[PDB]
Amino acid sequence: SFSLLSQITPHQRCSFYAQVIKTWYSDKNFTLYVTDYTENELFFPMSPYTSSSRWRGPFGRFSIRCILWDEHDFYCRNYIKEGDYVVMKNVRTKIDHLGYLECILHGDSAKRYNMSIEKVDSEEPELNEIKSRKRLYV
DNA sequence: GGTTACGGT
Repeated sequence: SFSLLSQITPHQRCSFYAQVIKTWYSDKNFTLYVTDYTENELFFPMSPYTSSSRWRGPFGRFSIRCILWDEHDFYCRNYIKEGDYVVMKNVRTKIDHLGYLECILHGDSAKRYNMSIEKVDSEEPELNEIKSRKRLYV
């Protein structure tokens, strides 16, 4: 089933709709920061006071970092863009060394876990709640 | 498999 981001907990498999806020590519992986405009106590409290950040919101504990490895990296790195909506299915969660939630997509060549990430056209009704909540923070 | 809310590649 699908969860809101406020509902996810560490060390589980989950699926959710979200909007991509930030992407970062490296030679090791591809990173997404995603939000569905619901709060989670385990998310990093994003500060509006940072000098010179390119982040424009949401602020506080409203976004989660996703680390994409292997085929997930190679597929998304020149495809998923900031602002895109995505549906992420059967991804894994963890807690990092500092105690924050993170989402991980490990390579799965064996096709054991049926993981996926795909773009969702902005017009899809599955995104209505994300859009209605975003209005609260603009 | 990586480190820390940036950097803006």
